[PDB]
Amino acid sequence: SLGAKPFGEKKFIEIKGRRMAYIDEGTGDPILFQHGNPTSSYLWRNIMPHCAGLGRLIACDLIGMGDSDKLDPSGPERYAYAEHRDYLDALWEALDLGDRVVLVVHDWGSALGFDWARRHRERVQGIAYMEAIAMPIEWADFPEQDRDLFQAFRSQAGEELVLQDNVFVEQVLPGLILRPLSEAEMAAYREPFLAAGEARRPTLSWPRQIPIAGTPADVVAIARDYAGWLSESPIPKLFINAEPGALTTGRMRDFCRTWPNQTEITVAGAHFIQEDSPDEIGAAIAAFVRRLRPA
Ligand SMILES: [Cl-]
Ligand SMILES: [Cl-]
Ligand SMILES: [Mg+2]
Ligand SMILES: [Mg+2]
Ligand SMILES: [Mg+2]
Repeated sequence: SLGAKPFGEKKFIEIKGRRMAYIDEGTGDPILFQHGNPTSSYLWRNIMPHCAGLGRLIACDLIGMGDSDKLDPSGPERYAYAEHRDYLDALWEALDLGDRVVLVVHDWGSALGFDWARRHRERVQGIAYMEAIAMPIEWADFPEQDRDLFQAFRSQAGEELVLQDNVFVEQVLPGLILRPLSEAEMAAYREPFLAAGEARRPTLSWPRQIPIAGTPADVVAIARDYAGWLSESPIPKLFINAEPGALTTGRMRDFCRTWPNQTEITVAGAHFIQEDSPDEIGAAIAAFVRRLRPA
């Protein structure tokens, strides 16, 4: 169902000097839910209940996000894709996950998740993705509605727009959810970024990482790598498509549709589809996991 209560209380693990937060309920092999920008584990709160009894349900808060500690020093060079991956690889190792992990990913959680899988292909039982960054794109491929704003985030206008005005949290997020959010729900997304300044840096560093028209070249090479791999990998996949959708449309959707061993469903939503169709999403993930773990 919908609802504002969190799925569980946060547990903590020390990683490289910083305390990182995560939800961990139940027992069995892991079903790993990873959020992107500008969200936290809270994004999966109404989707995780659907998998009760199917495994150890885990949702990690990326460094500087949710209830995980903020990095200090912080600035334009902080929270890049490679730094996020360093902290996440370590937390995932600390959790003692084993070799039958089902990944459930979104937005930057999908770029981090697709890359971890390319690198640990034997420990991945299945991948469920939605509104993902599945390959490098052109501006011609970006959604028309926010093309100018994201070109601005990538320019020097980014700092005023995000660190000062908090535009990614206050405008982009609600603007890409079809239904209106309650105050408790908006408060849970706002919580880690209440303070002006560097506490909001993660939400600005992320749009500057998207691989478009060949820049930034380093993330473009990483995406080109996991795109080529996925288009040929036999691992079971679940493509949760959306209409109207946002990122995974046009050429990118045509490409994802060529991937092997994949099941597809379409749900209502723009970009943050977990807030519009949580039960349809959770039900498909549960069904996908029951096929992978026959009881
Ligand atoms: Cl972004
Ligand atoms: Cl570059
Ligand atoms: Mg400490
Ligand atoms: Mg805090
Ligand atoms: Mg298009």
